[PDB]
Amino acid sequence: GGTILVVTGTGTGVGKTVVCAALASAARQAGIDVAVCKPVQTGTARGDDDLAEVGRLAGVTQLAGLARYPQPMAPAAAAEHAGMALPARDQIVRLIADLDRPGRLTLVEGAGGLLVELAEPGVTLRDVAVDVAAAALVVVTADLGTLNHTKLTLEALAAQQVSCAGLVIGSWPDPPGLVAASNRSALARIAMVRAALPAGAASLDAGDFAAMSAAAFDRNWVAGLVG
Amino acid sequence: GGTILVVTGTGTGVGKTVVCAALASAARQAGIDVAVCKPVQTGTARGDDDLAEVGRLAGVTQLAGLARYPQPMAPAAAAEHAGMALPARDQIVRLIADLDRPGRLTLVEGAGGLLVELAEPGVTLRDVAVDVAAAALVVVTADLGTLNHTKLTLEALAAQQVSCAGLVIGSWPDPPGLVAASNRSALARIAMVRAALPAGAASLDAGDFAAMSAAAFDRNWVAGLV
Ligand SMILES: O=C(O)C[C@@H]1CCC[C@H]1C(=O)c1ccccc1O
Ligand SMILES: O=C(O)C[C@@H]1CCC[C@H]1C(=O)c1ccccc1O
Repeated sequence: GGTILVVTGTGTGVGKTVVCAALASAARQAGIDVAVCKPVQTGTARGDDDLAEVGRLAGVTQLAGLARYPQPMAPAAAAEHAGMALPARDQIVRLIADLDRPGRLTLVEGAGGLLVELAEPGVTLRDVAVDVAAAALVVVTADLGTLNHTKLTLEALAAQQVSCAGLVIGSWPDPPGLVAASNRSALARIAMVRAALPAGAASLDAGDFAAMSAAAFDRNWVAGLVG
Repeated sequence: GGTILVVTGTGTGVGKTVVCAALASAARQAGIDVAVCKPVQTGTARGDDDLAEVGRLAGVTQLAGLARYPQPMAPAAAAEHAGMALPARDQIVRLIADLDRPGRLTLVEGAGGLLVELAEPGVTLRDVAVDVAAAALVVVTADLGTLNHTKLTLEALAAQQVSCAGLVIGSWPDPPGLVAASNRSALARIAMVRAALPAGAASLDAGDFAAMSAAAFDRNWVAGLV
């Protein structure tokens, strides 16, 4: 096996996709073999495709999906409104395990927040993390209410003994304000902040995105993610 | 003693205050004596005053708070930026306990979400709720994301044997919408949905507001609170 990180977030819209693509780029630039995995993908009828956005921004070719649903809602809802069923737990776990390899960083991108149902019955990304023995990267906002939403998320990880790989601020303004700058300070007292991605990172072209991604993370923390 | 409810939320700006006023008004129209405690208030510099809005909208007169901060931040940030510690855990717990009396419904309003810091050292609404043996009422949006934020809040409540008295949707859009409708159906599967307040209800004058509030709740449940 290798290193499996689930990428979840304090919510929806926090920047899960751009953070996967950013970690994946910085990891590749570390010479790490990177796979990215999106077990459950909704909103396809709106053009939502996180794996394609990660392939686009980060040049990851090793991409692996499973469930796709048209409506941009929670997977459970999006499935019912298409006459479709959620994946099974072991359908998700098998998909992760088949990508897992020694020396590979495999990134497992959730849908919405940590406690969203991804599989029947009530199976969360947290349960997937326990099974595949993965730690969790938590993508957060810089905005108002992020401390509560983060505290909740981290607490939920610890209740199931799922280690916290770090926090990533998935969109960071410049110049930052008084509330944002106070949040970033407090977030470092709750957990390690592995990065803060400049807003509109998803607009950068291949090179710029990589140059930013190499800049955003500590090279030592990235390099140390994989034996 | 009587009955102490903490009214919390999944986030900031989800309708905590209007749900306070709404259940106070309903319980008053049940002939219950209502007090509302808001230990810490922020955002004053721009005019925030939740106790006032509860008085305006529900006519509650027992309205109790300890500190007020200018900056519209989380309490501890406001305290650091103003240069002044939060109240102590003792003052909060004793105030709520002095407000509590038989035949009274005492609502306690947090600030932000369940786990924002309210008092020194690092004590939250959840702690306060344990110390005063209070159930918790959770105010939730109906937006994309509410189920997750709600499950997390519930799990945090159970994690400390703080009973959940139920959910209220703080703002119900018009027209509802596929996601809000979907979210309201699945909210009721994880917890009892005590009320859904129409959007815009906080601008109501006091007369309409109390009518909305009589309709918004189950009269048998409200009356059974005390
Ligand atoms: O990954 C994202 O958060 C962005 C997607 C894009 C459209 C809906 C989002 C979604 O997945 C989601 C949102 C709320 C609750 C559960 C969910 O699964
Ligand atoms: O209580 C509310 O949510 C409304 C207030 C009004 C002004 C800032 C809000 C606030 O207090 C707050 C905001 C972010 C985090 C924790 C907080 O306590």
